[PDB]
Amino acid sequence: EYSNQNNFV
Repeated sequence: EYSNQNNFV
């Protein structure tokens, strides 16, 4: 299982 999230302001 592979889970990913990213934010760029």
